[PDB]
Amino acid sequence: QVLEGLDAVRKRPGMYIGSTDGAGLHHLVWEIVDNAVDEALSGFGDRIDVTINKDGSLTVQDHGRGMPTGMHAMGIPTVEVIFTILHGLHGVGSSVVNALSSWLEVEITRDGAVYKQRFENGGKPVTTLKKIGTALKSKTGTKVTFMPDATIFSTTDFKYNTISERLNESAFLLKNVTLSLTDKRTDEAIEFHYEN
Ligand SMILES: CCNC(=O)c1cc2c(-n3ccc(C(F)(F)F)n3)c(-c3cncc(C(=O)O)c3)cnc2[nH]1
Repeated sequence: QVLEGLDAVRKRPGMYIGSTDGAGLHHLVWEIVDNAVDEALSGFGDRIDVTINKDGSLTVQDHGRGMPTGMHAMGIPTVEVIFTILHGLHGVGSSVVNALSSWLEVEITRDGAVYKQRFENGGKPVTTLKKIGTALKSKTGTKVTFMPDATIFSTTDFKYNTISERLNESAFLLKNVTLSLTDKRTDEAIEFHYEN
């Protein structure tokens, strides 16, 4: 298996996300949401919150275990490896989203600590995974916020109705997990939850 850096994604986006139109833009949302959904399917976290921010960025927050906060090789955080190397690694498409974003932030909460790493300009880390604060030991989760790269996509406008429909469908497949969407541009909001 040949590993590659994020440049490879930026030079052939359609190979990873299908296109660079609205469909491809929204593929970025699906990749991050799917990470949260996979974690919930494994039994960790009962709500997944999606927010379309006023600045055009998008946030997905889960309440799962939190990504591992330890080191890979050479003092490089596991989180950094997941977000900057691909074949995406270990079952997530986070690296593809990072590659196609002008910036991305990942915040992890677990073990009484809050950690954050920031990437810019197609996934170049501008910080390490830094402890930024504390939380109760019972608090766990992962939050990812990204700004899609306007130099790549023909549209960077997230569509509320498109996201709403997909999250509704995901809530129906998952069961017993609340999927929420909030649009800070318009104040629109909706939640989905299907019991079984
Ligand atoms: C908001 C979007 N959520 C994520 O992208 C997300 C990834 C993720 C995750 N990860 C997905 C891949 C990875 C890993 F490769 F970094 F381990 N973590 C794990 C996780 C997975 N496997 C083990 C543990 C653990 O605590 O032992 C944790 C837990 N929550 C997650 N949310």
